[PDB]
Amino acid sequence: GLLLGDVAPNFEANTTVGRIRFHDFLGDSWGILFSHPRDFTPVCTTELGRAAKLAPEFAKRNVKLIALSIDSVEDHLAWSKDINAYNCEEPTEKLPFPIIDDRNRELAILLGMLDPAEKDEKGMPVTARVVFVFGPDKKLKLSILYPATTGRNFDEILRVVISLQLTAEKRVATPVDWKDGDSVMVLPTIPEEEAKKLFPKGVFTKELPSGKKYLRYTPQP
Amino acid sequence: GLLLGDVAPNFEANTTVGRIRFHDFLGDSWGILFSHPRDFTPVCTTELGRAAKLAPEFAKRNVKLIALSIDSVEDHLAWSKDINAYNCEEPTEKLPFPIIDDRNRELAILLGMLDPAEKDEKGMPVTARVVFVFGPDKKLKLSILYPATTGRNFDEILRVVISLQLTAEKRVATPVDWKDGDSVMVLPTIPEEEAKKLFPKGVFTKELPSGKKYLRYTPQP
Repeated sequence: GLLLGDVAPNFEANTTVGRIRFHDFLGDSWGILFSHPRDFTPVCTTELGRAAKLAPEFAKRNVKLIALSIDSVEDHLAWSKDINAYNCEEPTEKLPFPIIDDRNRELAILLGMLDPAEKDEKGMPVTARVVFVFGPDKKLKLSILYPATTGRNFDEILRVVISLQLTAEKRVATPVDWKDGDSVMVLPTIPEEEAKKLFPKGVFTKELPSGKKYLRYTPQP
Repeated sequence: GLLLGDVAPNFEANTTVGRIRFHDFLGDSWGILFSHPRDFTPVCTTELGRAAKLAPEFAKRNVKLIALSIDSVEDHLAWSKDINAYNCEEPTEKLPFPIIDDRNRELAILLGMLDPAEKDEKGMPVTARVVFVFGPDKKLKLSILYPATTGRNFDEILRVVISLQLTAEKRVATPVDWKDGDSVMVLPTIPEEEAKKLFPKGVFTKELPSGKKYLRYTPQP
C-alpha cells in the first residue's frame, strides 16, 4: 500500500513510449498514476478513453497522466487503436499518456494495486483501479482504490486536482461536493486579522451553538 | 495501510452511542467507515452534515455509516450540536451515525489514516479524509484517501455503493462516470449465447479495429 506522506519510488519500467524513470518523467509537474485491471476490456476502454479526452485539461494544469496494467506493450499499443476508436479518433497506437507493462506485477505489489477475485486465466491476480496523485515534490497527495467491477469518476479526479492545486496556492480549503469556482472555506487556525488581509473579497462566518467562529466562507480567492 | 479483500479489523471503540465492536456494529450490512481531521473544523462540518442528510439514502440501501476523528466523545457531541445547526435542524448532540473516538490513535496508524501535514495543537497528526467501504463479508470493497485541504464528494460515495451492490447481483460492470439508471457493461468472460439469456434487454456490441467483441453495452439489468 501507500500512505499520504509517502514518496513515489523512482522506479524503472517499460511503457508505450519506452522505458522511463518515474521522477524523471514527472520532474516538476503533478503526476497521475492510475491502474486498470486488464486490456481489451469494456469498462477499462471507457476509462482510458475518458482520460485521453481529459489529457488536455490535465496538461494545461501541469499534470501528467500515465496508465498501468499487467498486459504487455504489445497489447497496449494494439488496444489503443480500440481506445482511439471508442473516442472516434484516428485509430493510432499513440495515446496522450503512457501505459506501463507490469508483466510480473512488481510495482503492483509495491504499491498495493492488486485485486480480490480478479485474475487472468493463467491464475494470477490482476490490477485494480487505483489512482495516485503525486505532487511536484513526489509525495502522495491523494489516492483512490476502486474495484474491477466499479468504474471511476474522472470528473472527480479533475475536481480534486484543482483543489490540491488551489489549496496549496492559497490558505483555504474546499468543502463537500465543491465545484470549481464555488466558495471555499477559511483555514480555521487563521485569526480574523490575517484573514481579512488575505481574502479582500470578504470572509463570512456563520454562528453556531458553541459560539465558535470556525465556519468561515469566502469566495474563490 | 489496507488493501482489497481485507477483513475489516474487528475493533472495539467508544463512540457517541457507546463502546461497541466493529462487526457487531455492522452485523450483516455494508459499512462505510470514514474519518475526518478534527472536530470544530469548517470543512468537516460541511462533510458530516452532508453525511447526516444522506444517511437515509444509505440505510435504504442497507449501509450504516460510522465516523472517526482523533477527538473526544465530548467534543463530538458538542460539535454534533453545531452539525445539526449547520443544516438548520434541532441542535441536538445526536446524529444519524456513530462517531468513533480515537485519541489514543490506535485505529489511525493501523488503518493508514494519518495525515502528513495536519496535526493538532500538541504536534500529533490528525486523521485524514479516508473512506472504507466494507462489504457484508467484512472485506474491503472500496477505499478513497483525501487530504484535509480537499473535501470529499459524498454524492460519489453514494454512486459507488449503488454500483457495488448491482455489480454483486448482476454480472455487469459500470463504466466511466456511470450514473444510476444508465446502461452497464457486459463482462468479458461471458460468451455470446449466455449474454442473451442473462440480459434479455438488448446486448449491443461496439465494433473495434482489434475485431474482438468485448465492448458490449446493455440496459441496467
